[PDB]
Amino acid sequence: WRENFPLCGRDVARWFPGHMAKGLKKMQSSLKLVDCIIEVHDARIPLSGRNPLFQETLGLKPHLLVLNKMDLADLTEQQKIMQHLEGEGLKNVIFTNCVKDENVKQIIPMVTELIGRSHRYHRKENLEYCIMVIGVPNVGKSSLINSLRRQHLRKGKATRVGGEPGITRAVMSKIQVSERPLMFLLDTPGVLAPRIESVETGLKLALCGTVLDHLVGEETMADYLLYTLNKHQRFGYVQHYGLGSACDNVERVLKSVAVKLGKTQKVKVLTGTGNVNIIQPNYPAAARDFLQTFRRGLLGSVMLDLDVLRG
RNA sequence: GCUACCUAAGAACAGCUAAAAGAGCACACCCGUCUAUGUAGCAAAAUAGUGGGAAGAUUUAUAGGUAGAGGCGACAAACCUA
RNA sequence: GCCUGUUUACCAAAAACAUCACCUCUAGCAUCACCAGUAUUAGAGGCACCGCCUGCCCAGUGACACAUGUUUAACGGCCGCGGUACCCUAACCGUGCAAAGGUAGCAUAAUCACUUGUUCCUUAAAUAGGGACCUGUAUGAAUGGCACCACGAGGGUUCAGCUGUCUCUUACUUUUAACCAGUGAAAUUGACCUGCCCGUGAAGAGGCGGGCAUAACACAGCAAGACGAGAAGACCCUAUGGAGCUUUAAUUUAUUAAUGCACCUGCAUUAAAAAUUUCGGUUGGGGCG
RNA sequence: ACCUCGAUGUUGGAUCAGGACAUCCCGAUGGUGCAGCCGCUAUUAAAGGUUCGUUU
Ligand SMILES: *P(=O)(O)OC[C@H]1O[C@H](n2cnc3c(=O)[nH]c(N)nc32)[C@@H](OC)[C@@H]1OP(=O)(O)OC[C@H]1O[C@@H](n2ccc(=O)[nH]c2=O)[C@H](O)[C@@H]1O
Ligand SMILES: Nc1nc2c(ncn2[C@@H]2O[C@@H](COP(=O)(O)OP(=O)(O)CP(=O)(O)O)[C@@H](O)[C@@H]2O)c(=O)[nH]1
Ligand SMILES: Nc1nc2c(ncn2[C@@H]2O[C@H](COP(=O)(O)OP(=O)(O)CP(=O)(O)O)[C@@H](O)[C@@H]2O)c(=O)[nH]1
Ligand SMILES: [Mg+2]
Ligand SMILES: [Mg+2]
Ligand SMILES: [Mg+2]
Ligand SMILES: [Mg+2]
Ligand SMILES: [Mg+2]
Repeated sequence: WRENFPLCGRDVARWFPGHMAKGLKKMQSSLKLVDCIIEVHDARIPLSGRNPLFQETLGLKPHLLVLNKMDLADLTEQQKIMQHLEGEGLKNVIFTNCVKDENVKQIIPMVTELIGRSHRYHRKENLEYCIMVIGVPNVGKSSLINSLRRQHLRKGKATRVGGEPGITRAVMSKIQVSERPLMFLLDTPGVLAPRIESVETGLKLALCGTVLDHLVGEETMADYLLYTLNKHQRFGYVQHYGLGSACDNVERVLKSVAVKLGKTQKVKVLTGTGNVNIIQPNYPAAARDFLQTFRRGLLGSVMLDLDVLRG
């Protein structure tokens, strides 16, 4: 740990493919079949960047927030997470975990009276509550369909689940979720943003895996773990990957893990005499494997919002 | 007499790494992933390269068996003389 | 998707089918499959190796009720210190002192008498109970979901190299080519002495109208037109034209399987297997009359 | 529902582009709330030109 991040004109990365451009006009074509809107985010990013569009555009149905990924999260400061959301205007938040289905039972109260607290306009006679989940990629929207299908319908899996952003393609059909009070979920492709706030807020959202690692950079994401595992005093990468004691240079930490994993690469280096090939430790493969252990949870439960928690 | 499966009694499977592996590399063999040529063609489905398997749920010679309201089928509602 | 395998000979090799393992169903048995077998077997299937946990459709009173824990109980070694002994070897006395203790009530698995159920009489409404008696009151289950260790001519993504893929093509060689010689097809083809522009027209003209152009013929290229050639468009519709398949469509039960007034045979009932025949007209995309 | 169901093949792309001008640039002018620079608009002009990538 030396100081903060020298971004030095890093510039925001931007990924807006045909998923979110086409999805938005198929999401906005279907607000007559929606009784509630579910916001699903990472618990690593509750406050800093949620979404530019989704907050103020969608106001007709009331909001409920589902901050998923609570197993890789420390909630000693749960009291003030509510504080920044209460001051925003966001009232109810349900933190969920989706391997033991922890606190996933508790939402099934908290949707039923919420539609009852408000008006329904057209669907005054319908007993079937068709509700919609929307959000940025890779946060827990498709697993929320399958966890809620598991513990209430006791039926099974209805949506493809496996960790890489963008392998669900478009707006699919309805999915039965429960028999006790009836409720249908609509699955959406993850609309992230046309523009992503600032540069620092861009990397906080890019770190959880919601964007491909190519447009941002594997070693660019690699140094930002060293910002958040050394300045937070959460030195939790030194019992799995303990190199000598602890380091803050991205050059040194990608060195020693490549020895421990046995990584080799053959790179055309460009010296002044000509093009020669030198065998090097595989710095992208070291930047890959250092990022996967972060997402598995074998590096420590971290908050990414300590920079905005200061004050 | 093709083909699908079966019966009878037969045959084939180098070298290499490993040891009793429906193991790995790889011939002979079997199959046909991709490309190109070919499209009245060499061929009513082939050639050249690249590929999958190649001691096994393998491949194959010979003789027999099941026949159409049927046979046979590791279901492609495939195959039963184009 | 577990894997090796398997499949549409001739447009699909796959994520499909198969696969151990697991689960459900049927069968207590001989001489022609199963099988010269016998429930750890055989058949019919489902799912896909192994791995992980979710509680249960015995209705009552009251008592049985476990360590673990709680209901709650005494005394002394090494050594330290103050003294009395005294060349010394070092002693003696008076003390301080850790752990060590597990009677025994009690939420609390062990298993059962009791309006409690059967049956039968009064009302001839159930007056609302009298009885007669007693039901070893059969082990209290057993099904869904998750899950990457390898593997893959599977579907995506990526690091690095690499190379005419590309920027931007070039050179050469062979085949082809063109020409000379020999042999010699095929689709195609109303007749054509077969131009361009604008207009026209069955709505896109070589042929019609008004202009324009125009000696005649070979050879090599080109692919804009001849709605170019090949195959009575696979999409849409029609036919009281077919066929495959499925049923809770109609008509049937001869046929097999059961019983009826040992098998056979003759008439009935309930099923299984099927057989035969059709699927009006008017809006078809409807946001589902 | 007019031509074609005795076959008029389906978007973009590659290649080659022919044309219109209702002009995006270059050229020539009128007006400006046109100081200069940038512009805005109109007239005139089709000779020439109109890039390379990321994303299924
Ligand atoms: P990649 O090379 O990006 O894929 C190319 C795509 O071509 C498609 N396509 C061919 N012909 C089409 C057509 O007549 N009409 C459409 N709408 N698309 C056509 C196309 O879609 C089928 C391809 O990409 P994908 O299949 O991956 O889907 C993206 C596709 O979605 C459409 N879209 C995106 C965003 C938005 O705001 N509106 C849209 O309509 C685009 O067509 C886009 O290509
Ligand atoms: N180590 C670990 N992994 C988890 C945990 N929970 C979820 N995962 C992982 O994340 C899951 C993937 O989530 P998924 O909904 O498929 O994300 P996605 O990549 O955006 C897929 P799609 O594009 O279809 O929406 C699984 O791959 C895997 O179980 C956890 O508690 N621990
Ligand atoms: N560690 C952990 N991760 C979880 C848990 N639950 C959900 N996740 C994660 O949530 C992520 C999935 O988000 P996802 O539902 O796929 O977002 P999406 O919008 O559908 C992606 P797309 O853009 O394609 O639409 C995954 O990285 C992973 O499953 C959990 O209990 N633990
Ligand atoms: Mg099938
Ligand atoms: Mg009639
Ligand atoms: Mg009608
Ligand atoms: Mg037609
Ligand atoms: Mg014709």
